[PDB]
Amino acid sequence: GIKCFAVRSLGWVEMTEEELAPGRSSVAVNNCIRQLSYHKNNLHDPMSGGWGEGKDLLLQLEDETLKLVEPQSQALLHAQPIISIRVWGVGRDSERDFAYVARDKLTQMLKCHVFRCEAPAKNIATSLHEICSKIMAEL
Ligand SMILES: [Hg+2]
Ligand SMILES: [Hg+2]
Ligand SMILES: [Hg+2]
Repeated sequence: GIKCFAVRSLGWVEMTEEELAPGRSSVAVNNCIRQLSYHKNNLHDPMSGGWGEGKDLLLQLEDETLKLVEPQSQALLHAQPIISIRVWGVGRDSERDFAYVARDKLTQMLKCHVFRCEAPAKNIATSLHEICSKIMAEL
């Protein structure tokens, strides 16, 4: 009914449409994950909705929505409809890095968000897949 994973935000990278083309998306996502894996930006971002880089978060799946939730406060920081997630993936290399791509509602920018997960990052991909499929099923 609800799926809830402890994760840390690693930030985002801006993507182009050309990068999200079939045949190109899995290289693009692996690159973003590799790029952010050992990166750090210590700048506090006033405009990051409290779910930006380096934040401990609950990544939750409920009601066809991916939710980012403040763990101490339980505040809903971010709600992403699963239906408009363009792309998602899991770190390929030497795993617990999860990524998804969606358009930012306010800026119209395509962004790849990466999270370091406490669980196998494939548990998140697999849960999202079950929900995507149920949504496709109703076609
Ligand atoms: Hg959790
Ligand atoms: Hg990417
Ligand atoms: Hg889907």
